[PDB]
Amino acid sequence: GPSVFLFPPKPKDTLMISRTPEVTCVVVDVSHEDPEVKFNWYVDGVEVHNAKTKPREEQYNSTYRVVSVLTVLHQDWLNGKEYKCKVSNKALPAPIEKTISKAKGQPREPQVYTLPPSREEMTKNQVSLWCLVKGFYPSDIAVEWESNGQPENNYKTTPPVLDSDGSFFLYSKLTVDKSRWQQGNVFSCSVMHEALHNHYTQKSLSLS
Amino acid sequence: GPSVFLFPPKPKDTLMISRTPEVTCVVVDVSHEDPEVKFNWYVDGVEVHNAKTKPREEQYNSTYRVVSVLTVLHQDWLNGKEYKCKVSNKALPAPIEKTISKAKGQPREPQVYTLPPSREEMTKNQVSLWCLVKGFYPSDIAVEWESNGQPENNYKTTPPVLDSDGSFFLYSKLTVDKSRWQQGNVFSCSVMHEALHNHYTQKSLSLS
Repeated sequence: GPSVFLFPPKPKDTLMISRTPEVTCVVVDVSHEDPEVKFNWYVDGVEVHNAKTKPREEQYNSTYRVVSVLTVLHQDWLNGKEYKCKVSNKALPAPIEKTISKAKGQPREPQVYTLPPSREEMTKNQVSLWCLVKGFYPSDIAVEWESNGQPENNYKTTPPVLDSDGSFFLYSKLTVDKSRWQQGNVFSCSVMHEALHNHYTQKSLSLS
Repeated sequence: GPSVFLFPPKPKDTLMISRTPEVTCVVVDVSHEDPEVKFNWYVDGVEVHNAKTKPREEQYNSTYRVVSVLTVLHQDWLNGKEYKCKVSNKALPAPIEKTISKAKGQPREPQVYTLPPSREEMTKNQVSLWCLVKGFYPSDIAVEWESNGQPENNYKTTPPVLDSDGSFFLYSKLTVDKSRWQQGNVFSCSVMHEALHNHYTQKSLSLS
């Protein structure tokens, strides 16, 4: 039988007024026999009617897949409002309910560190730079790499890991052609989190 | 005063016999006044002596930064052995202790779904493809995108999110030049997790 995902907003979206944060409700494995899906949205238990539902898609193997998107106001997210997606379909024993909201607790500031490539890594076509972040709460965080205003896209950031003091940590690893590192280029790790001043910080790294 | 990170092994490293999983202990903000750092490693409380410690680095602002790496045997990780990093330095009121091990519980299999680009996204220079994974436990998972045997590196995978049944979910979003999608190229989402048969699955996506 059919399956639901309910995804929280992107961290960068809630941190900037210029952006539009949203909650995304996804339904997979709806059968051809009865493709009709019904979405009911609730904010703190009160039904809202401003959600946008995309037209159903007959994706891959016989089944349909349906998306419903709900815009969240920045102030609502911060005030810890709950978003409940209810999905109903004829093949279901009961409607499926999903809920997301902002994590409760005292926000805590990330500490950011950048590490250069190792010695036993200097003799490869490619090298890596490291961005280490810790002490942060909640785990909602955006971490990006960039050089000369161009975003670098060959990086992998680990999931936030729960530390012993209740805060989180992670590393983001950037991979770049050794040539560029050697040439004296500056590379920057941008971090966005609610507990930073201006929701923004940046740490930069170059050779010497 | 000085700060410690203790990172668990990479998910892909523990899932494949051909790889070497390791635990990484990192120390930052050690002062110039007393740069000497001491690492003590323990596996289930018994001290081990096979850790490799790299030479200290005078990175950026006055302070040193030191890394110690411990290899873990695949069978040890699975049997839930605990790895404790103890760091001692003269500027410390007491040694700092960190511990990691494998999450306890019944392993559960990921379900993988791929979604094509939207209609209101067909008229851009670039498009996105989506890889959705859920029902998985533990949260240790590797998710990769690839086309024609070449790894695609312009993707972002969300942190695993805790679902209502105790399992996890996430999406991995691939961004590709529209040209390539239009041309009928096949794109594949590879997923690696202990609960999959052969620790491996793959879902592929192309236009039509």
